[PDB]
Amino acid sequence: SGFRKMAFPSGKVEGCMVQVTCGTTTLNGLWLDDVVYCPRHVICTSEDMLNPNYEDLLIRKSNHNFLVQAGNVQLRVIGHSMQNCVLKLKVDTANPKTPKYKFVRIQPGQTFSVLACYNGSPSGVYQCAMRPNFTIKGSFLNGSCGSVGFNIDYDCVSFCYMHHMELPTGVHAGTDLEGNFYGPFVDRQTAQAAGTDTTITVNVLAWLYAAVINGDRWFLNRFTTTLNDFNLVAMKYNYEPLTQDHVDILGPLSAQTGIAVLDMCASLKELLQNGMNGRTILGSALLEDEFTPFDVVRQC
Amino acid sequence: SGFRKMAFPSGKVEGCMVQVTCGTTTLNGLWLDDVVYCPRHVICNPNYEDLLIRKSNHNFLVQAGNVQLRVIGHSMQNCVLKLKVDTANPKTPKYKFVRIQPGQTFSVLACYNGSPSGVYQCAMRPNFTIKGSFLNGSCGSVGFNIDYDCVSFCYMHHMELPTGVHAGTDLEGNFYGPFVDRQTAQAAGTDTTITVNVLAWLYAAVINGDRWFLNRFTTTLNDFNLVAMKYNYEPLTQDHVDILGPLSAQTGIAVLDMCASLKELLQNGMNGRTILGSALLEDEFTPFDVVRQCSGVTF
Ligand SMILES: CO[C@@]1(C(=O)Nc2cncc3ccc(NS(C)(=O)=O)cc23)CCOc2ccc(Cl)cc21
Ligand SMILES: CO[C@@]1(C(=O)Nc2cncc3ccc(NS(C)(=O)=O)cc23)CCOc2ccc(Cl)cc21
Ligand SMILES: [Cl-]
Ligand SMILES: [Cl-]
Repeated sequence: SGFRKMAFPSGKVEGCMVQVTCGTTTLNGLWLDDVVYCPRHVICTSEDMLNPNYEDLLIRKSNHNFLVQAGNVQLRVIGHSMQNCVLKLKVDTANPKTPKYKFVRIQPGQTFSVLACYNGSPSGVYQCAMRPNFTIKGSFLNGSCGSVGFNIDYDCVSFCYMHHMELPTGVHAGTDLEGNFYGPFVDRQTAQAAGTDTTITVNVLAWLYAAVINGDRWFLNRFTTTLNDFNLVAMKYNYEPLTQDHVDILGPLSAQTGIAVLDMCASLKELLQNGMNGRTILGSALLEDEFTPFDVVRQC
Repeated sequence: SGFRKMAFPSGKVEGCMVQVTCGTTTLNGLWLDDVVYCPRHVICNPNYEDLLIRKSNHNFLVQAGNVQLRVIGHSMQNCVLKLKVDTANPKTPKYKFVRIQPGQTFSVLACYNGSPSGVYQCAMRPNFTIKGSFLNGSCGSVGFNIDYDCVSFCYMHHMELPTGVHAGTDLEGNFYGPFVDRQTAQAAGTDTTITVNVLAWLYAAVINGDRWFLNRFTTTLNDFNLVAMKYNYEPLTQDHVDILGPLSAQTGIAVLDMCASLKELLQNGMNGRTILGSALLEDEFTPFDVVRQCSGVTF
C-alpha cells in the first residue's frame, strides 16, 4: 500500500556523469562508450547567447580546448561533432560503467527521472513529466545544464532528456539525446516563453484508478459520459483533450477496478465542478497529473 | 528555480542490495563488507532464539545479482539478522549506521527480490511511522542519507500497518516506534505535522518567488505553540528557531514573522491559492533539505 512519486534507481546514470569545460563555461556531460554528450552552448560566452552561430564558434575550436573530467581523471578528447543542439566529444577511453542503453524521444504526458548534477557530480534524483507545453517543472540551478532524464526498463536505460535552459517562468527546456529540442525552443537567449500549460487528463484518470486500487472510492458517482461531452467540460478547466488512444491505454486499469473509462471520466467531471470538500485523494488536495497509466501499473 | 521532493542518488546503495531466502520467505538484504543485514522475520508469537537455533548456515540462500553467496555464520542483533558471508562486497561504500529522530528525512531504495525498483524521499513521522510505497516482498529495503562520500543507513523496512503506513528499524535492529515484529494488533498512533519542516518549506517558497502568505505581523514562541497545539502541529522549540536562522537571514523574514504567516494559513486556509504547487502545507523537507536543494550540494 501507499503511492509515492517514485524515481528510478539512479546508479546506472551516475556512472556516466562527467564535467565538461570549454573556456570559462563548465557544465555536465553524459559519457557512454567513447562519446561524451553535452549541450552545444558549452562553446558560448554570455554575449554569444543572443545570436550565436554555433558552426562558426565550433570551427574555431580544437580537441584540446575541451576539458572532460570523470571523477578525478581527465579524459582526452580525440574528436568533436555537432548533432542538432548537442555536442558529441569523442574521447580516448570507453566508459567501463556504460550500462545497456537506448536514446528515446518521448511525447508530452510521459514521465521520467532526472539526475540533477553540478560539475559532473550528481546531487539528487526526482521524478517529473514532459508537460503538454513541452517544458518540465524541474529543480535546476545554474550549472545543472547537461543533467539528464531517463527511464529504466529491465536492465536498459532509456535516455530521453538533456537539460539546456530555464525559461522566465521558472520552468525548464531541453532536448532529446539526438539534440532536438522538445517544444518551440531554441538555445538562444531570445524572448522565449512557455505556452499556456494544461493538465494531462489521461494521467489524472490513471491516478484516480490508483486511488481506487488503494481503497479510496469517495469521488465516484452513478453517472457516465460520452467522450465528446467529457472533452467539452474538461477543456473549460484547461485539461488536455482525452483521445480514443487514451481510453484504450486505460483499458487494463478499467478491467482491474471494474470501473469503465467513461465512468471514471464522469467522476473527474464532478471533481472539477465540486473540488475535494476538505478531503484528499492519495494524500493530495490537488488532482495529480505526473503519473502515467504505465507508472500506476508498475507501482500499484 | 524549481522545488521538487528530491532523493539522494541511490547508486552507492544499489551495489549493496541482495536477495535473502529462508524456506518459503524471500526478502531483501544489505551486503556491507562480509555481512548481509536483513529483518529477522525471514526465519518465520515467534520465539526468534528458538527459531534461529534450528537453522544452519546453508538454510539461508543469499543471491547477489546472478551470484550465490555462501553463508558461513549467523547472529541476531535486536530485530536484525546478520549473515556472515565468505565474500566481502567489493562495492561497499564508506558508511555509518545512524538512528534518526522524527521529523528527519531520508531516501528509500524500494527493492523486490534483491533488485532495486525505485527511489523516493520520505520523513520519519512524529508517530514513528513512514508514509512509504511498499508492496509484499519489499521487506529489508533501506533508508539512507548521503553526506560527502559517506552513506548513513538509518532505516530497514519490516512491516505495513492497517492504515497503509510503514514501520521498521534502524540498522542495529531497534524499531522506530512502539512496534514489534509479530502478527499482532498494532496500529499507528495519532500523527502530527512537523512544524519546523513546514516553516522550512515556506522559506523555500519565498526563495522561489512566492510571497502572497507573508504579512507585517510577528508573534512570540508561546503564542505560536498555543496555536500549533490546536491544529495538531508539533511544538516549535528554540532549537528549531536556531536551526531556521540561516533561512531567516537569507530572506529577511524572522522565524516568528514566518510563524505569524503560518498561524494565518492555519486559521484561514489558502483561499484557492497554492504554495510551490501544493494546496496543503508540506512537512517532509527539513531546513537542511531546503538549503541543500537551493544550493546544489553534490555527492
Ligand atoms: C547558458 O544557460 C542559460 C540557462 O538558461 N541556464 C540555466 C539552466 N537551468 C537552470 C538555471 C537557473 C538559473 C539560471 N540563472 S542565469 C542568471 O540565467 O544564469 C540559469 C539556469 C543561461 C541563460 O540564457 C540561456 C539561454 C538559452 C539557453 Cl539554451 C541556456 C541559457
Ligand atoms: C511478513 O510481513 C508482514 C508485513 O507487514 N509485510 C509487508 C511489508 N511491507 C509492505 C506490505 C504490503 C502488503 C502486505 N500484504 S500481506 C502479505 O497480505 O500482509 C504486506 C507488507 C505481513 C504479516 O504480518 C507481519 C507481522 C510483522 C511484521 Cl514485522 C511483518 C509482517
Ligand atoms: Cl512517450
Ligand atoms: Cl491549509
